[PDB]
Amino acid sequence: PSQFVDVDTLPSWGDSRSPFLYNKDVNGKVVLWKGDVALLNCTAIVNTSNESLTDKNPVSESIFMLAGPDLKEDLQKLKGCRTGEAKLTKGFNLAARFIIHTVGPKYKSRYRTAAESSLYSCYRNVLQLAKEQSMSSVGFCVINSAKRGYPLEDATHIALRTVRRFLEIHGETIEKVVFAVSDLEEGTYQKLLPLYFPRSL
Repeated sequence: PSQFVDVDTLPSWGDSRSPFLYNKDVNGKVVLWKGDVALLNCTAIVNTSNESLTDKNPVSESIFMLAGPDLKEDLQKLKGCRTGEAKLTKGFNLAARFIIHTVGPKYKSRYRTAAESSLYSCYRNVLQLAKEQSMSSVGFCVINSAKRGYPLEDATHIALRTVRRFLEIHGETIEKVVFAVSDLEEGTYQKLLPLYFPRSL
């Protein structure tokens, strides 16, 4: 039997007071899934890391384990990744063709505008890469790691708003965006999805 999670089997948000208008087409591309992003057969899955690409966190731990050691050669070639930027590697043993590696900000209240700008750039640059590579699906992890301390609800507004706006303009080439969540984040995503992706008219 297969060792991965098929994005085709996952129910879409379009199956289940905001400024955003109902948009059936965009809603059909969004998926909320509680599970380990590393299992997904999306074109690319997203790894969240530090500037040296050596961060130990639950997302990276699964991804590195499932990709295997051939990843380390690809990874050194990159020579880090700056806060807010995204970088492509092959997926090696992962079900996904690519990994997009990115680095969220270490959140500090005194740098709140900078943290917002950096997190926004993470999501924007992942999506930029996906468009550039003509990818049909992207599996997002929660880019804000618990250890970097971004307030979860604020972070989730940025994630959903950015994907909404990108899908409105550049959606046609993309079939699915999956927000892979753990129990920690699911409720907040469930809470906010209706605001960025209203279901009724």
